[PDB]
Amino acid sequence: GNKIHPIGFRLGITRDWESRWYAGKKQYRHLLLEDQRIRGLLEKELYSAGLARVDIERAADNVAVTVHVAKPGVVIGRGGERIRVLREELAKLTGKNVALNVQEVQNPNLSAPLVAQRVAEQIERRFAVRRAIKQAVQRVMESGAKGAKVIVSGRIGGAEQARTEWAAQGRVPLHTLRANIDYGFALARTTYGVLGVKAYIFLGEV
RNA sequence: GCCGCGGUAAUACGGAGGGCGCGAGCGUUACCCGGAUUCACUGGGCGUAAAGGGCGUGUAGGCGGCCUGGGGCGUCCCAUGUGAAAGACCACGGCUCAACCGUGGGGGAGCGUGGGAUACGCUCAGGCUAGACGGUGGGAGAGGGUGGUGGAAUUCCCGGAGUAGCGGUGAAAUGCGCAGAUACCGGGAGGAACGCCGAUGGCGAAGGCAGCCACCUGGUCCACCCGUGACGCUGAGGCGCGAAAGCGUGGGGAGCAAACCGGAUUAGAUACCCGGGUAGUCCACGCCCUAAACGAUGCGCGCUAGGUCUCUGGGUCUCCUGGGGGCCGAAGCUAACGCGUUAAGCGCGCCGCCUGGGGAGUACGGCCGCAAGGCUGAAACUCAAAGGAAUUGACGGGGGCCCGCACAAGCGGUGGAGCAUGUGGUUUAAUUCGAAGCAACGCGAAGAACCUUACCAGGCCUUGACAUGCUAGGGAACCCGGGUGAAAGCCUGGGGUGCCCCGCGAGGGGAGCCCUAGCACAGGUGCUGCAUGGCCGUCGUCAGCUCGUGCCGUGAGGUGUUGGGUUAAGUCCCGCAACGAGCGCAACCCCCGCCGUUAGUUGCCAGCGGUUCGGCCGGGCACUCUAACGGGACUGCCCGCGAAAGCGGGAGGAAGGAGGGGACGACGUCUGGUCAGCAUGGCCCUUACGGCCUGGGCGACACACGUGCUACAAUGCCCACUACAAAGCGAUGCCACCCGGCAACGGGGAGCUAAUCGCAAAAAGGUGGGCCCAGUUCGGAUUGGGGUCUGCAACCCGACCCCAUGAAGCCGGAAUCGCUAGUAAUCGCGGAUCAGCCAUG
Ligand SMILES: [Mg+2]
Ligand SMILES: [Mg+2]
Ligand SMILES: [Mg+2]
Ligand SMILES: [Mg+2]
Ligand SMILES: [Mg+2]
Ligand SMILES: [Mg+2]
Ligand SMILES: [Mg+2]
Ligand SMILES: [Mg+2]
Ligand SMILES: [Mg+2]
Ligand SMILES: [Mg+2]
Ligand SMILES: [Mg+2]
Ligand SMILES: [Mg+2]
Ligand SMILES: [Mg+2]
Ligand SMILES: [Mg+2]
Ligand SMILES: [Mg+2]
Ligand SMILES: [Mg+2]
Ligand SMILES: [Mg+2]
Ligand SMILES: [Mg+2]
Ligand SMILES: [Mg+2]
Ligand SMILES: [Mg+2]
Ligand SMILES: [Mg+2]
Ligand SMILES: [Mg+2]
Ligand SMILES: [Mg+2]
Ligand SMILES: [Mg+2]
Ligand SMILES: [Mg+2]
Ligand SMILES: [Mg+2]
Ligand SMILES: [Mg+2]
Ligand SMILES: [Mg+2]
Repeated sequence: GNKIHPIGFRLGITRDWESRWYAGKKQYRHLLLEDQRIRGLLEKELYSAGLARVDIERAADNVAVTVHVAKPGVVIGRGGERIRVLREELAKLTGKNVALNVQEVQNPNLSAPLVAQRVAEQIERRFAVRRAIKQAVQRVMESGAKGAKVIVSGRIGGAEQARTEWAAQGRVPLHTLRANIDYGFALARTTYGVLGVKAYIFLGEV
């Protein structure tokens, strides 16, 4: 057990807060809680799309919600009827009355959370783990970026023994509180147990 | 069949499905050949894996230089006879094919006879000298045997001199000394070995061999080319030689020393250590014959780079030529290590020997011995190995280097006591569960009176305290009373249905919902963290772990990452078949150090006038502070050591060589922790391992330990007065101020959503004074009694106030802990959880 979360270790600099807004004292908790709820819905729904991150800004009964996807068309929908149900379904949950934006992902092949879920899926589809991995890695590696690295839990293949798979190219400096490394964790339910998927992606500098 | 497969995911057991193979057959068992170059003629081996005979002498035998000529045995060639048939090969043919059978055809090694060749081998004769042996002359030598002399030292005896201890050991003791030892001087007897030279050397067939001297004797090397003329190399059997030990007869016996006698160490010592002591070690003759008898490498001969050191002879002599010993190395060899003209290379001759480990060098037979034993030397059985060299790593009571409060130096403490808190044991109806060496034990639990709580008893509910959905039925939302009850819950009573569609309307249908019943199912802190994610601990904040390309190597891998130096560091320098790069190290980030800019409802007579002199008001942002940005140390500067890095010192400076401290914890280790945070695979429970409730339990003890607090006192303790802080906290809260009460605190009550109100006095400190060394104005436990507050409730189990009681305790056994600075020690204040609170954490 080691290696702090590269994100939170960088929250001060090269990386920000998924929920930026103020309050406190007697609202925070209630308000904060409110966030887990949305993120709750957006995640169980906009999956097949590529939920990458969920920014949530606030200014008193006026939330933001800016879902990050790779295939925004799925979030949107036919002509945009589904961004009507979600946007509306979100209210039946929070009467705060908020909007909902959707920013496409510039080559999801560079979004940790995605580079992982990608892998995740493959695993659940019973795909050689060692490959999906080496595969994903090269992808990132091959789509710009100066460094990538994917890690997969144990039971790789339903092995009776809890193993670990590696693979990783370029530079990936988790200690350099400046590097600006994207992180992401994909869980992998499976007939033989649960497998965790970690993906780091290193982009430029500042 | 070999390797193995099965201990709760088995492609290796059993069945199913499927699939491959082969098909009137397919498997099996046994035996022969093959694979097996694993008896090797074709086609192997012996330095370390199994394998060189301990050495020599030499018999049978095998092998044999150069030239010419006879034979022409081998050998080769031609002819021919034989080589029946069947089978085999081939062509053709018959039974519808084939199998099977018929016809014809081919070849055959060997052997007989005839003829031919004559290179090579055999034989014969003749001749030579390049092998070998002899001769001439020279050299070195611990080669051997015989006799004899020499000095040192040791022990024993005699004399002198001289004491009280000597000797011995990790310490000791036995032992020896006042019948005087040891230690010193002199003299005498005896045995054994033989210093320095001496060596990395010599000689010998091996074993083995060193004081010197003489004598008898072996071998050997060189120079000369003088003599013989192939006379040669090997060598089964035989014979002889053969360390030490042991054996026989006899002598000798100084020292040493099996056995044995005591001493000591040890849990026990028939052992390592110590003091004695026999065989023995010694010599003679006789016997034994083994050995890591090792170069672990048979003998001889020819051939294939060098260099370097060394012994010995010749030499036109620090150069070349011969013999011997070592080192390093060409080609080559080798599994590698390594070997390499002192080959483990290239070749030829001959000899010995191996053919998996264990059983066995054992059993039996035989030969040999005085005996101990020796040489020759199996199998049954059994196991899949035994094994060799080298690579990585780990480990060592191995070594060099080197870090960390790791040790030491030092300060305070723990182990003693009272208490607090955790843990074990005891125990209990239950005292829920986990954590266990460091890396469990005030740890999860930043808060157990109920709740929490998962345990225990008792009462009680079952689609349930929770999620989506189905079938039949009544009524449906929901709100308010009553009875039994500890509560839960069970039983039960009355207000009250609208919502959409169709219908004059009664009324019917139908959506969200409630309830009985059946169902899918909830739920489970119920096992498994050796099925897992997740997160954490830990070696380690240690300085390391790797990758690419190239190079080395059959290969595993090595090289770079080692080496010298430097560093907090695989940090940096220089070197180097490596050149780089990644993860880590560093830097980036935060807080504290000086400074500036920005901003002043913080702050100040600092500058000014008014004052209820409390900066209160005017006013001003200077200073303080506030919080943002930014500057600033880089060994940059000077001296000096160094190749360089880097190191010592100095200067300016708030700050110096990473300015202090954070945050940050590599590839990996441990089947490390957690299925009780959460997640999830499998197993298990579903009138119950589900759920509610009250009460109890998680809080007991006569015990032990851990982590703590408070002390045992006057470098103190009590009272009065009075001074300086930081960091946090506060609406369903912090509470100034007054009165009340000794007080806890109650009642009234202002300000504050808070740099500019409150929690707050900070305490140690300072000032006056008291106590006066005593269990004492030290210590506060325990207990009695009263009382306040929180909370529905404080018996089991709260905190607090007041009086009374005032205990253990006079500084802690073995052992053990933290800390290198603003740290340790010491003194308070704050917060999280939290009604309150056992926080001395
Ligand atoms: Mg054969
Ligand atoms: Mg062989
Ligand atoms: Mg001849
Ligand atoms: Mg003939
Ligand atoms: Mg015939
Ligand atoms: Mg002749
Ligand atoms: Mg002689
Ligand atoms: Mg001979
Ligand atoms: Mg003898
Ligand atoms: Mg004798
Ligand atoms: Mg004697
Ligand atoms: Mg051998
Ligand atoms: Mg000469
Ligand atoms: Mg020589
Ligand atoms: Mg060599
Ligand atoms: Mg070579
Ligand atoms: Mg023997
Ligand atoms: Mg016998
Ligand atoms: Mg051996
Ligand atoms: Mg070995
Ligand atoms: Mg230190
Ligand atoms: Mg010490
Ligand atoms: Mg104690
Ligand atoms: Mg330095
Ligand atoms: Mg370091
Ligand atoms: Mg760092
Ligand atoms: Mg375990
Ligand atoms: Mg407890």
